[PDB]
Amino acid sequence: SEVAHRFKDLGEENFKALVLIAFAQYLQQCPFEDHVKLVNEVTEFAKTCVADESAENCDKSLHTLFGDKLCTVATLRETYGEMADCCAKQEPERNECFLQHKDDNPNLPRLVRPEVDVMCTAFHDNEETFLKKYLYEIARRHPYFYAPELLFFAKRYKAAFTECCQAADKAACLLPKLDELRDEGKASSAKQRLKCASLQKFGERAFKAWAVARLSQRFPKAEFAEVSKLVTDLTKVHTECCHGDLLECADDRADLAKYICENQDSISSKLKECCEKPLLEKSHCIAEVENDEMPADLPSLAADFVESKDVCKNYAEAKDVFLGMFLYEYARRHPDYSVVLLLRLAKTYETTLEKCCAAADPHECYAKVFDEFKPLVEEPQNLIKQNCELFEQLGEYKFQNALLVRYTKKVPQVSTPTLVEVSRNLGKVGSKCCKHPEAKRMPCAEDYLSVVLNQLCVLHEKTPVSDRVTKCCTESLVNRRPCFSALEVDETYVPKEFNAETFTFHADICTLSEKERQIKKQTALVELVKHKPKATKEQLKAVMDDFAAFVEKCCKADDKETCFAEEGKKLVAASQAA
Ligand SMILES: OC[C@H]1O[C@H](O)[C@H](O)[C@@H](O)[C@@H]1O
Repeated sequence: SEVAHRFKDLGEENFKALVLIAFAQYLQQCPFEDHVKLVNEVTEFAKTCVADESAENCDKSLHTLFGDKLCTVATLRETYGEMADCCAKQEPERNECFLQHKDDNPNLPRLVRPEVDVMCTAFHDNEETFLKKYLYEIARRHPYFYAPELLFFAKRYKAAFTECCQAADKAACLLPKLDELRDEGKASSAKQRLKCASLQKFGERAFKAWAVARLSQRFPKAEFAEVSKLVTDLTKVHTECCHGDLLECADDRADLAKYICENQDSISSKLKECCEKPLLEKSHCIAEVENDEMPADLPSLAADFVESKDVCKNYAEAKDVFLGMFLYEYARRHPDYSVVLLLRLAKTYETTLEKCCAAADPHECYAKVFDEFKPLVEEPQNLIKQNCELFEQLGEYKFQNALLVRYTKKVPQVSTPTLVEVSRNLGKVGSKCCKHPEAKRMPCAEDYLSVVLNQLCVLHEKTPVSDRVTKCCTESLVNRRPCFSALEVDETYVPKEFNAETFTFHADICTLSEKERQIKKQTALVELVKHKPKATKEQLKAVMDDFAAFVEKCCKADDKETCFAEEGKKLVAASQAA
């Protein structure tokens, strides 16, 4: 009995939370009460199966159990609809139908959070319900969230409410903490979102390589066989999580932590404190842990990978292990290299041996492989230093606007809200990365940009509009950033006529958070660039300043939104001209 097994290992509290997540990610439109009903029914059934593994139905697949349980609700169509596709299917075509229907941008209310007293009132009232509702809302808005890590979020959320609904000042306590969690939430969601796209669109060989690269950077004293074994396990975990199998994913993640913590000596000397932690922190910790120190004596690659004969024989005899090995060996030596870079290098090596070992003088044409690495290392470095340079003059917000123009120019067809979200997360690289010394700049930055471009890739995927986005997103995961880089303003694109709509604002702008005000400015800038990509000196900065000044005047005009509408016909015309 699999469900009974997943009960025992996980315990009831984590069991229930995981189950709930699974339902809200499968059916994001569904109200809270229905999923709760479904969870308790599943827990109730699972308990009997721990009571007797021969009890009727306990032998069935988690998929069948969850699917059946789901279909008692999904079939109601003019309310749901296309999940009544899936309900008329049988396993395993149904599970895939559920997965294939995940929505990275579902038309759901953005959650405004109410005032603190009320929130604290809700927590003390029934704190189990409050937590469940927290999971419910995040999971359905992020159907690919690293489900085990979402438990950890819930844990810290609960700790914020337990502490903060006790002090002198509720809001001063809690609101900062909820913000730090909303910040990490977004990043964590996007991090996992890329892992699932590696697996789903490029297959496990691609993921495995990514893994070897990254774990070798992290665990460089560890031998290749130890790395391979962690890599097999890490992949099994993510493969399960990206596929909706949350239960096994949590269970296999705990096991992976047990394993790692018992073998610290073969692995890294930084695990000390992660391994002292409780179950959830423990995994979270490991995943976040800084690189171990490099083995001080390390021999040059050349001996076994260029100078040697048997290069071609090893290549052919065992290509996957030989290539893993190159990548491990080169990875452990360059924690100052982004993972996308190192996989780029390793693809370059392969292709070279490919063509070279097609024997005329193999030992010759592949003698200068490392020669091809030169340009590949330099392209990122220059862009990183340069964009960090541009950021220092500008700061985060002004750095965001520059990107906004850059990428809207690049791919003008992409929805406005998408551009704004993407460019702002793109600008957030400067804050996270340029702070660092060059030792840490490139991984930080180019790896971060993978995450953010992958966001643009999936958001755009839902309703495709620009052939250059689709092309860069399909082409090759490893190449995505360069692909977007090499792109320049679009000639094909027929500039947008013009809207009075899109440049008249309303008096609600005078009371918005600095955050929301930025987003509104940016939204208008995109729309601007969309109207005039070809032409765009400083003439954009003139227009944006003409907007900001009408906004200064109109927010101090104190009337009933009148100059927003009066000066709102005035200036719409004026900006097409200037
Ligand atoms: O991909 C994230 C993972 O990284 C770590 O190496 C551990 O494998 C795991 O517990 C964590 O989830």
